[PDB]
Amino acid sequence: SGSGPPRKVEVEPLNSTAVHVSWKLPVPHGQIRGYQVTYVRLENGEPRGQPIIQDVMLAEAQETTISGLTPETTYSITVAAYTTKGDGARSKPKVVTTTG
Ligand SMILES: OC[C@@H](O)[C@@H](O)[C@H](O)[C@@H](O)CO
Repeated sequence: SGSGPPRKVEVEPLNSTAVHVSWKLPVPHGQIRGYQVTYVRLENGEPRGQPIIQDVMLAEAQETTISGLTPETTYSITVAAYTTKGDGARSKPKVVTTTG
Protein backbone atom coordinates (compact mmCIF):
# COMPACT_ATOMS: atom_id res chain seq x y z
CA SER A 1 0.00 0.00 0.00
CA GLY A 2 2.73 2.48 0.98
CA SER A 3 4.91 1.29 -1.90
CA GLY A 4 5.36 -1.54 -4.33
CA PRO A 5 7.48 -4.53 -3.35
CA PRO A 6 11.25 -4.55 -3.15
CA ARG A 7 12.43 -5.76 -6.55
CA LYS A 8 14.70 -8.65 -7.53
CA VAL A 9 14.95 -10.19 -4.09
CA GLU A 10 17.82 -12.65 -4.01
CA VAL A 11 18.92 -15.26 -1.48
CA GLU A 12 22.50 -16.61 -1.43
CA PRO A 13 23.28 -19.45 1.01
CA LEU A 14 26.27 -18.90 3.23
CA ASN A 15 26.32 -21.99 5.44
CA SER A 16 24.02 -24.48 7.13
CA THR A 17 22.80 -21.75 9.52
CA ALA A 18 22.72 -18.57 7.46
CA VAL A 19 21.66 -17.00 4.17
CA HIS A 20 22.26 -13.59 2.62
CA VAL A 21 19.22 -11.64 1.37
CA SER A 22 19.47 -8.68 -1.00
CA TRP A 23 17.05 -6.58 -3.02
CA LYS A 24 16.52 -3.52 -5.17
CA LEU A 25 14.54 -0.40 -4.39
CA PRO A 26 10.76 -0.58 -4.98
CA VAL A 27 9.61 1.20 -8.15
CA PRO A 28 9.41 4.96 -7.28
CA HIS A 29 4.07 6.28 -2.33
CA GLY A 30 5.29 6.91 1.17
CA GLN A 31 8.90 7.71 1.91
CA ILE A 32 10.96 4.62 2.71
CA ARG A 33 12.25 4.37 6.31
CA GLY A 34 13.72 0.85 6.18
CA TYR A 35 12.87 -2.71 5.32
CA GLN A 36 11.22 -5.66 7.05
CA VAL A 37 12.71 -9.07 6.23
CA THR A 38 10.31 -11.82 7.38
CA TYR A 39 11.20 -15.51 7.38
CA VAL A 40 9.31 -18.58 8.53
CA ARG A 41 10.21 -22.25 8.69
CA LEU A 42 8.25 -24.45 6.32
CA GLU A 43 7.41 -28.07 6.99
CA ASN A 44 6.27 -29.93 3.88
CA GLY A 45 5.55 -26.53 2.36
CA GLU A 46 3.45 -25.26 5.30
CA PRO A 47 4.64 -22.43 7.56
CA ARG A 48 5.29 -23.57 11.12
CA GLY A 49 6.08 -21.41 14.14
CA GLN A 50 6.00 -17.68 14.51
CA PRO A 51 7.56 -15.80 11.57
CA ILE A 52 10.74 -14.01 12.55
CA ILE A 53 11.04 -10.35 11.59
CA GLN A 54 14.44 -8.77 11.03
CA ASP A 55 14.29 -5.03 10.58
CA VAL A 56 16.84 -3.34 8.38
CA MET A 57 16.11 0.26 9.38
CA LEU A 58 18.15 2.20 6.83
CA ALA A 59 16.36 3.68 3.84
CA GLU A 60 19.46 2.95 1.73
CA ALA A 61 19.45 -0.66 2.86
CA GLN A 62 19.55 -3.33 0.26
CA GLU A 63 20.87 -6.43 2.07
CA THR A 64 21.02 -8.35 5.32
CA THR A 65 22.20 -11.71 6.62
CA ILE A 66 19.78 -14.07 8.36
CA SER A 67 21.72 -16.23 10.80
CA GLY A 68 20.89 -18.72 13.54
CA LEU A 69 18.97 -20.89 11.11
CA THR A 70 18.83 -24.64 11.65
CA PRO A 71 20.64 -26.96 9.17
CA GLU A 72 18.66 -28.92 6.62
CA THR A 73 15.68 -26.64 7.22
CA THR A 74 13.38 -24.89 4.77
CA TYR A 75 12.56 -21.17 5.08
CA SER A 76 10.17 -18.85 3.23
CA ILE A 77 11.51 -15.27 3.01
CA THR A 78 9.75 -12.02 2.12
CA VAL A 79 10.81 -8.37 2.12
CA ALA A 80 8.69 -5.25 2.48
CA ALA A 81 9.47 -1.58 2.85
CA TYR A 82 8.50 0.46 5.88
CA THR A 83 7.14 3.82 4.66
CA THR A 84 5.60 7.02 5.95
CA LYS A 85 2.28 5.76 4.56
CA GLY A 86 2.44 2.29 6.09
CA ASP A 87 3.94 -0.95 4.95
CA GLY A 88 4.83 -1.52 1.34
CA ALA A 89 3.77 -4.60 -0.53
CA ARG A 90 5.65 -7.77 0.34
CA SER A 91 7.76 -9.54 -2.25
CA LYS A 92 6.62 -12.97 -3.34
CA PRO A 93 8.16 -15.61 -1.06
CA LYS A 94 11.60 -16.96 -1.92
CA VAL A 95 12.04 -20.40 -0.39
CA VAL A 96 15.42 -21.97 0.40
CA THR A 97 16.67 -24.97 2.37
CA THR A 98 19.88 -24.77 4.37
CA THR A 99 22.61 -27.36 3.82
CA GLY A 100 23.61 -29.97 6.40
O1 LIG B 1 10.49 -29.74 2.49
C1 LIG B 1 11.53 -29.75 3.46
C2 LIG B 1 11.18 -30.18 4.89
O2 LIG B 1 9.85 -29.88 5.27
C3 LIG B 1 12.34 -29.73 5.85
O3 LIG B 1 13.42 -29.03 5.18
C4 LIG B 1 11.91 -28.97 7.12
O4 LIG B 1 12.00 -27.54 6.99
C5 LIG B 1 12.88 -29.51 8.18
O5 LIG B 1 12.71 -30.88 8.45
C6 LIG B 1 12.62 -28.80 9.50
O6 LIG B 1 12.55 -29.76 10.51
